[PDB]
Amino acid sequence: MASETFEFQAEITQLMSLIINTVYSNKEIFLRELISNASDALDKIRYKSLSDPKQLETEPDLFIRITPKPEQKVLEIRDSGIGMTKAELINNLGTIAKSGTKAFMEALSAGADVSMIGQFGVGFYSLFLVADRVQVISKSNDDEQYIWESNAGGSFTVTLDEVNERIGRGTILRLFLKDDQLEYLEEKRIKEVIKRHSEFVAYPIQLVVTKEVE
Amino acid sequence: MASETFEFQAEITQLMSLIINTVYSNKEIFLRELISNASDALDKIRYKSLSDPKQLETEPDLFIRITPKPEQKVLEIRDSGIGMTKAELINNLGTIAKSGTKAFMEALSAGADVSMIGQFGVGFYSLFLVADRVQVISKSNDDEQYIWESNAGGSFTVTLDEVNERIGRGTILRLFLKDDQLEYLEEKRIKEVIKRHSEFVAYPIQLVVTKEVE
Ligand SMILES: CN1CCC/C=C\CCCC(=O)Cc2c(Cl)c(O)cc(O)c2C1=O
Ligand SMILES: CN1CCC/C=C\CCCC(=O)Cc2c(Cl)c(O)cc(O)c2C1=O
Repeated sequence: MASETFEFQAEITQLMSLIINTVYSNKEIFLRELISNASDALDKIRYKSLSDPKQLETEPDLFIRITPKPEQKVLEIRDSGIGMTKAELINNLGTIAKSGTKAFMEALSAGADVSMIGQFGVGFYSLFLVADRVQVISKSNDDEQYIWESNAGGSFTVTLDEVNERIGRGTILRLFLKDDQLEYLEEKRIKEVIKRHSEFVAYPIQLVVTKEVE
Repeated sequence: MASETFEFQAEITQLMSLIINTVYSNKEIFLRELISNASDALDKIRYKSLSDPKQLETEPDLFIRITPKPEQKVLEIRDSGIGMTKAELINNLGTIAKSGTKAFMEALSAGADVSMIGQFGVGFYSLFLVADRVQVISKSNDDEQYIWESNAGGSFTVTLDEVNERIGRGTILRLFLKDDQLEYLEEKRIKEVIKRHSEFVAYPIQLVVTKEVE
């Protein structure tokens, strides 16, 4: 119920401000970045399960699932990967200095394509190209379900999850899309972006479509 | 977190035992019954909003939404209707003697078609034709989100909801389908049942389909 507030490491806030304000054209690369991250999480739970089979029992199916929520202007990207504990959301998503953050900003100033973000290990922050707010909902086998939330400012919140659907195991990236980026709520657009940049994915990519009967 | 246990009124337990054990053929009528109930809830919030417009602001869209969850063997029927308080789930779904329950059982003994269940005002209990367990998740503007749960036995539970997605307003009927009734997880089957028995519905009926990309 009670939210804990944490400060972002200085260089991460600069990077987030850069990306949320950019007039850069090829904004669709955010999906490639989030599918790769999702695929890495799925590799980690699969690799871990080789010597610990019981790790998969909290969520036996290994998948990536994309759910547009047009009514809320939300796009969700779920995976049944390793997930993150409260301590892993705090360290990995904001407080610890990520190797590559300042160097990616340096490559960007020199002329690099924002598309290179994933080679610097900070591809997660590409979501701010299309979203002005994000909730990272995660369930690790080692902890309770938690919500990490950011709006590209200097601080983020972490809250024990008592409001969202139960994840058996994994992470949900809940993107609150910008008014000009509502095209990523469309099935044809989503399918087009997936086929173009995520051809070699070892896990099924599912698209959740809502349709009116007759 | 803590579940409260309540006893069913004697005649409701008889009716539920009757329906969960029946070898009756036309089991698909359960959907017609749940769509009518959903449509009545939607009428009640719409009628109430005529003199109280602010009632619709917790969930402005009026819809019926069917979500098969094949992995869990679950079928969900959501509406953004009036919803029920903790006291309304306890009174309306089990403790208060429903007018028509014993008379429907009397009509059934005499030879009536189970399809008549809705004319006796107890159509909700037709869900036990296809499910051996049910969770009624409901959010009224007047109360918190609660979970009513039954497996056709003599008692039901009511629990404050800290585990499911937030309903803005309305009810979710979460059916845990029987091993022989997993056909109602299929889009073609669901669409066929809706077109045959629910032609005159004033609200959009949405079907949530999950599909693997490429
Ligand atoms: C991949 N992991 C585990 C964390 C692995 C360790 C360090 C990297 C931290 C950043 C992430 O990659 C977190 C994450 C994101 Cl952003 C995602 O979009 C989907 C996921 O499923 C995860 C995740 O739960
Ligand atoms: C219609 N109401 C309000 C309760 C109205 C008063 C008395 C009747 C009680 C039984 C119901 O009909 C409850 C209900 C069911 Cl079972 C349903 O499948 C969908 C709904 O949305 C509701 C609901 O929330």
